[PDB]
Amino acid sequence: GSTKILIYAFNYADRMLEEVPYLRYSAERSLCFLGDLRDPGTRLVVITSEAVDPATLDYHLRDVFRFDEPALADVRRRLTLLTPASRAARPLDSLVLEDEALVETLRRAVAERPAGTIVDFSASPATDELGRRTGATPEEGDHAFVARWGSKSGGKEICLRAGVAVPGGTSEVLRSEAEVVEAIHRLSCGTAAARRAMVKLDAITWAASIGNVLIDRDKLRHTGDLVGSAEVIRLPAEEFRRELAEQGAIVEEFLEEITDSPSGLGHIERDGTVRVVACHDQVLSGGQYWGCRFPADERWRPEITDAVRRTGEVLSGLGHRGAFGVDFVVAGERGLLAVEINLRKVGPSHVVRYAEALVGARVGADGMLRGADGRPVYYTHGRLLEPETLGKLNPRTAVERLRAEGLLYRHDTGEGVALHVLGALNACGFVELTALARSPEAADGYSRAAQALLTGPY
Ligand SMILES: Nc1ncnc2[nH]cnc12
Repeated sequence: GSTKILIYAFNYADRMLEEVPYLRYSAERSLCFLGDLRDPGTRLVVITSEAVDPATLDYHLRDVFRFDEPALADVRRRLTLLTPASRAARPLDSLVLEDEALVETLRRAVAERPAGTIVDFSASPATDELGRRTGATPEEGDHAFVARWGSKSGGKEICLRAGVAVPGGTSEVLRSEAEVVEAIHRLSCGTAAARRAMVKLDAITWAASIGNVLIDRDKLRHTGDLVGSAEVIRLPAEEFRRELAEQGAIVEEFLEEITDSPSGLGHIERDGTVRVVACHDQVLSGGQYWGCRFPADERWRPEITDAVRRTGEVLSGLGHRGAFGVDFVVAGERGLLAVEINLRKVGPSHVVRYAEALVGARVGADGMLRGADGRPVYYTHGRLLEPETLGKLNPRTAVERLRAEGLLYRHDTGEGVALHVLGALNACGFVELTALARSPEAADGYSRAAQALLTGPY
């Protein structure tokens, strides 16, 4: 007997939730986990800031996970969908916590079963609290540890230990502007049209590209002040300063010529067993990761895998259980350098789950997914937001459109298109789409077709 409780709240996004609006519908991502209901024992609870739409659920059941009609009723019986009483735009976990009754219910559910697991994006105070107060152990909670080691500096240190190539820099916090300046002027330079330095605020709260601040050294050498020579600062200066004071930053060289930005995804079992889950080729694309592709490029896939494994081992030693992410850059002829470490699930993870479900099989060998017949599988995954055109659709409508023009993934052919986060369609005009084909080009084409279908009238 298992009980699993799904709260895929984006907690590390304190600002973005109040900006990018389709975020409230983020939790829907968790619907990739329904595969678990294949075990007669597993019981799932889904929590979203906004109610999952019956249509979406139906799609997932039939056209995604391909449940046989006999068992389907049973599967449905072992699934519950719940919404916090708060409809304020805040991290989902927090909202859940605030609803005492909901928490109580969750606890009761957990008790009812042998085993409790909480399924989350990043480990957070709120998630930890929930775990404590419900008797479910977060699958990816461990807040203090995360704080310690998912930080920029910590990540860098881990990378170094692993023997994974990092960009030239220290792994040392810089609690003052002077320190930062010193760090900047003590670097690797290297021939660069516009030689640059980058200061990355150490906290994990600042994940991705809000913390990272970039200064061209020329400007500095003339004017002593950090925020006088900032070529890219996305923080209110004052706030940045405060962060520096209180949490600080770490100093890394800005690699100029970037061709690809691959990603590596790792899982530690509780017995330390590290698994290379997958490798993709993310495309920062303004950092909003408007998507990604699988598998990674043939050249650096194998290389990446080994690196990931090493990192995983290191993390296990350190004592991290759950899931880790390594973000990379490819720097002209200089090669491949690990830039980020993430102590949390990452975008690709959820996509990968869905992909696996579609295929019917797990990632495969040590790398590269393959269908029943053994033939390789390639997917393209994109976030698309078009208030204008998509805001006209509802989940059901979209699904039927996909079915009509034979765009929807069919299991008999082994190629097509599956959507995610369908609830955002009507409300924010947002959707994820993933496209699977026999060749990557084919997959891309399919994706394009889908886009065309959905972002036009009819
Ligand atoms: N050193 C670096 N140069 C350029 N972009 C980066 N993103 C993260 N680290 C970077």
